Amino acid sequence: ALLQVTISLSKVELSVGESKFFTCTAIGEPESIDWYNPQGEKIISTQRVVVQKEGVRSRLTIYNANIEDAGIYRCQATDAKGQTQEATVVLEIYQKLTFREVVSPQEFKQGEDAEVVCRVSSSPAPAVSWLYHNEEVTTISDNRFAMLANNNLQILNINKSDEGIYRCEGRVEARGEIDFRDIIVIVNV
Ligand SMILES: *[C@@H]1O[C@H](CO)[C@@H](O)[C@H](O)[C@H]1NC(C)=O
Repeated sequence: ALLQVTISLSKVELSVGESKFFTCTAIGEPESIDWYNPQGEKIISTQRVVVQKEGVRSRLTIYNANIEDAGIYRCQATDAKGQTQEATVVLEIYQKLTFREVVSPQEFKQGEDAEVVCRVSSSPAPAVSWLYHNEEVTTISDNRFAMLANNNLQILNINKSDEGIYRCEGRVEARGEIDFRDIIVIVNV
């Protein structure tokens, strides 16, 4: 009685917090259509993770996704005799760029070794760059300046000429994702 079970998408990527749906189509005469999550459990509809069968189709909607929603889902149709067919879909879930507690301005006294703080996160880990504003926002090349392993900007023996606007830029190259925060750096003489 079951000709074919398929899901509209085979693979989908989404960020934590994003919502997505999938449609299972069971051509023929299914008696039941159920979904199983990556933990292997039969999905019982809730407010956040919803299943609805309508004719020979079943829709799974995942609202406000979290990392534990990631993995392979199965749609299993069953006919009246108890024979089953199934299809699968893969959900890949990542974390988009997120800046935390941005502080601006940040003040330093001339001569001290400054650390300009920037806190950005993502999965995979973000690639961070610091840039300096003039007419064009440009990448910094100066021997007193270095990005630290915690993504902050070290400025050795900070001078009044170092005062200005600094851009903390976060990138995830594999997605082409980019975001930034401009930080006013003040040097008290
Ligand atoms: C720091 O400020 C001084 C004072 O004007 C100036 O000579 C210069 O722009 C800065 N020194 C450098 C370039 O490191």
